[PDB]
Amino acid sequence: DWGTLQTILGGVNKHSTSIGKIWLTVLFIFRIMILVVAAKEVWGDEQADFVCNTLQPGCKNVCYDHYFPISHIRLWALQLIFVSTPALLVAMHVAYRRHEGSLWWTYTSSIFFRVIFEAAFMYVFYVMYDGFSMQRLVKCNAWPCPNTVDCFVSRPTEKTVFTVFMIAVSGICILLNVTELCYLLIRY
Amino acid sequence: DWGTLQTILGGVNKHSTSIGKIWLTVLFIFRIMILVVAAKEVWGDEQADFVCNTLQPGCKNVCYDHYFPISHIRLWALQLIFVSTPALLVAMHVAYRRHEGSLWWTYTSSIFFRVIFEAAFMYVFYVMYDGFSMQRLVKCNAWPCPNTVDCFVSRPTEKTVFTVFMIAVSGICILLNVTELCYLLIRY
Amino acid sequence: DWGTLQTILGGVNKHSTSIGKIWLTVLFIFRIMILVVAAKEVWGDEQADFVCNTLQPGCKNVCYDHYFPISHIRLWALQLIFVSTPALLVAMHVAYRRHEGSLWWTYTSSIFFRVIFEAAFMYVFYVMYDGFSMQRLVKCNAWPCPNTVDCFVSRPTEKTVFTVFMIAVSGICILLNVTELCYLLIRY
Amino acid sequence: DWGTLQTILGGVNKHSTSIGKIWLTVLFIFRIMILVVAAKEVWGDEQADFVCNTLQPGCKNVCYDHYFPISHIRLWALQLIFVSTPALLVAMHVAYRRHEGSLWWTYTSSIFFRVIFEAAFMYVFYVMYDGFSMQRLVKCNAWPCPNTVDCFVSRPTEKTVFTVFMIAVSGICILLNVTELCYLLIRY
Amino acid sequence: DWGTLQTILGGVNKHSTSIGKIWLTVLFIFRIMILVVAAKEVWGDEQADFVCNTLQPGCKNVCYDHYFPISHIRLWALQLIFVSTPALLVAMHVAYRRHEGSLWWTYTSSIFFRVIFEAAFMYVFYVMYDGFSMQRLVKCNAWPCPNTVDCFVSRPTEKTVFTVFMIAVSGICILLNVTELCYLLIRY
Amino acid sequence: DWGTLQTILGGVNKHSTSIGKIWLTVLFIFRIMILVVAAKEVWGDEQADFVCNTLQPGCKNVCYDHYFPISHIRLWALQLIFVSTPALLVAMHVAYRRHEGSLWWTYTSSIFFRVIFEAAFMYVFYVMYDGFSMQRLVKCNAWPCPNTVDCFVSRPTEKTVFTVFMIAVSGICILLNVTELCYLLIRY
Repeated sequence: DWGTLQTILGGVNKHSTSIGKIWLTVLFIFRIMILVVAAKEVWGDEQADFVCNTLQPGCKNVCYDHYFPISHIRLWALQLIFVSTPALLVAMHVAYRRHEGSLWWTYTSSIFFRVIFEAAFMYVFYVMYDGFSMQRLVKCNAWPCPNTVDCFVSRPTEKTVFTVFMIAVSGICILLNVTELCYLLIRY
Repeated sequence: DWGTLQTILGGVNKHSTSIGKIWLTVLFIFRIMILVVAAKEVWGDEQADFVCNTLQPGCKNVCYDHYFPISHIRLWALQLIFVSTPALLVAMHVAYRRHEGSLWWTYTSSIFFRVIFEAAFMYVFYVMYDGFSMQRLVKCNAWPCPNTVDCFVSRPTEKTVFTVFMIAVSGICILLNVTELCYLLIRY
Repeated sequence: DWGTLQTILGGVNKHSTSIGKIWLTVLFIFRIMILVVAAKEVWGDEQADFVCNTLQPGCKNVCYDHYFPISHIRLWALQLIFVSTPALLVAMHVAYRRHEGSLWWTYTSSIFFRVIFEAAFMYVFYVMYDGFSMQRLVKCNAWPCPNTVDCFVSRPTEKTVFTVFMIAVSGICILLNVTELCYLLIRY
Repeated sequence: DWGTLQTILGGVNKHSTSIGKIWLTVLFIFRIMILVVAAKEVWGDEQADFVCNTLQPGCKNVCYDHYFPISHIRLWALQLIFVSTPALLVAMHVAYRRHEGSLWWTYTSSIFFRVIFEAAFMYVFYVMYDGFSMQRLVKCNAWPCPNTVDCFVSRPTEKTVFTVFMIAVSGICILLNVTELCYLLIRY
Repeated sequence: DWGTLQTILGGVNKHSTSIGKIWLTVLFIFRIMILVVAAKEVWGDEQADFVCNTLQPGCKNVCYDHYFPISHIRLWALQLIFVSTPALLVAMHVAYRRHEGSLWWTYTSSIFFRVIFEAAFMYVFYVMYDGFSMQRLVKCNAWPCPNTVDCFVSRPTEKTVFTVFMIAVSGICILLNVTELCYLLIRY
Repeated sequence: DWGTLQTILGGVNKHSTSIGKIWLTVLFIFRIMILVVAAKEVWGDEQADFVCNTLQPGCKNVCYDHYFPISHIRLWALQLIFVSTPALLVAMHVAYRRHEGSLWWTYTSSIFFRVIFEAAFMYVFYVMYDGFSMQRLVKCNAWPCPNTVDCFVSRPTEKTVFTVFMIAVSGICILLNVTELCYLLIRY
């Protein structure tokens, strides 16, 4: 929903650098549009259409929870909020400044927190789901499922396409932030 | 939804102290974003996907009600409203003041109510759910369920992750308020 | 939804008295937040999860209608609209005045209608549901149910918590209005 | 949704008469609030929870259509739009006037169309549903239902309460318009 | 949703003629209100409640598709967008003009496209659905349905009422545009 | 939702050329209206109403995923975002310019990226779905479906109508951009 975000993005459109003015902000808007407009309804029936070949009551609940401890959309929602906080803090700091070394140290710290935040979430996506490709079939042997029970995921291919798309864009944002640090580092 | 909250948070952005200007407000916004964007849809199917291994009609309703007297999202919604009231009252009080001891006593009372409100809700979350970890299996023996009936919870792991996240952030907000009282106390 | 309610509450924030400026308005906002944010989704599955132990077609419809002639959320929605009308009328009356006895009589009449409106709805909640506690089991013998049929309510405990919360806040608003009348009565 | 209706109602708040300024506008807002906030979700499951005691395929569709040619909420939605048109036309006519007999004839014609529009819809509600009370049981013998089939309505009591409430308020609006005509008629 | 449409309709409220200022714009708003507020939820369960008397898998999908190649609400949505384009183009053309023969030719062409657009869609509604009345029973013999299968439509009467209402209003808009051409033609 | 898009489209309404001012912007708005108002609810039950003639658990999930790797609405959502980025970048570039060769090279590059972006997505729609016509019947032999299983698509005809409509409009936008390049090329 639009609401009044134009004031926020327009307000933070200033107080930036050569690449922070445009390139780092359009990509952040780019990820929000993908998550809200298209990606949010792909995971709508993640559990409703999760089908297991068994008659054991409660086996469906435990198997979905075992292989999906947290949904992909929830992780992406958390990642965007975390990376948007250092930018927000420095955005209102220059307003107080207009109301240099400490400001320079404040700015160079925000770009350092964004790199590790994106790297951490990108690392979580790999260890938790053993890769960026979602499989059609998952084998589940958790209690109370008898022996091993075959379960099938809903829309595995479409979720894979968005998973690769989100990771690739986040990797690009890391490169821009790294070049931003190098740009300021040489200037001293 | 954005609507016009920017005027509220922007309006209450002033009339604050060294840490109340930024740190105590971003965390309050942080909890709202988590509850609305991500956490609210995790508890969407709390009762729909609640499965019990029985054929007794009405046993599902009583067991879910017994182990979930009030949903976690409802408690968090109540907590945010209560803690936001003392800040709102003092926010409009300084507007009347611009329209010192009594103002100082008014301000130091708001930070005292927020500490006990957050402590009370944090205490309720512990006694009601015997900890911050949600179990996959719950054993239910309430009428009319015959003997003991096994029931299974929906998304126990994902709800645990958000439960720990909300508690940890609320604990941080307590520390900031405590330091705020100590900051004013030494000044006298 | 925010929309433009800030203009309404901000507009009616003026034209008030010592307690009408803040205390009587925050509680009115307090009840709206509880009803919309949390309480509205508790009654979402009031009839969907209503379970009766019978095979008679149509017995479920008649029993739910017999014990729930009108939902609690609908009654609270009606109550808020009725109590907000006398305040709205006097809010736009002073605008015409700025555009004393008659104004004083107009103001003292609004606080009189709000007391009886809240008392009436509070009385309806008692006679209709024989108390503020909702039971897990209801015994139904209306046609076409054969003999007496046991039916089970959805989320009886959680609805009880909000029922007590709404009644208690409404009782507090009665006391404030009563003191408002006494405050003006002594002044003459 | 609020959106920008405050400009519309605030704009049409002027250009009125002694009772058109307040009394005739608050009641019109009153009906909108009832229809949107509370009444619209009562008829949500009108057909989903419509249950017939038969095994004949397609008998449910024909019986619901026979006894409910048009839903109550749809009729109320049509009625509000029709009655709001004469007021809207004269609202923008005085703006052209500021940009007397013809204006007086224009104004007195709007109150004449509103009386017959409300009377017509009130008459339709009576002949179509043979009264303002909804029954729990309806007997249906339309093809392809064999012989007579018993069907049960969803929430008959709650729909009756709102049906009486809407009719009573509409009857009050007729009286105000009638007095408005008499008020101008004596003045000549 | 309101949003900012008041600026659009208010902006295009000017730059019109004797009947284009009011009559042709209120009817266009009239159709939008009917389609959004009331008519859009009537077709909500068009396929969910479509019932066929057969046990053949996939027969329900083919029969609904055969008799409903495109929903009525989708056709009305397309019609409103098409007819609103010539008005929009001339609305921004006069803004460039303020920034006569060509303008006169531009204006008289917009009213010519609106007549044929409404006539075309009105013709499509007739040939596709063989009239403006929807039947309760449809006989389907498409593959893989064996022989002829009886299927039943959801809410046939209510959809008929709105179908006649939309056609009648669109016919009125044709007459206004025709008189607009005749009004300018005699003037030369 | 309107929100504040009028400022965006109104803001980018300037800074354009003879055809970029109106023709290229109304078509872009045209596609958004079709996708949001009408086309988005056609694909609502794409998987819910997907029916296969088999008793093998999990065969429905794999067959829908095999023939629909990504939904048509998701592809259109991606296409609109990509084509809207070059226009957005040059829209804010002229604001910096007002705050010629490089500007001319910047403008002529945006129209070059839009041609290849639309051509690429149009090519994807052809190879992935072997044409712009959707079939009622799909034959599926992927594991674990035994032998070949017949499955039926929901609303194949209505989706075909919108598929042709979206492709045709996108083809028109390519022609306008091509003429835009030729218009500037001759001028040099």
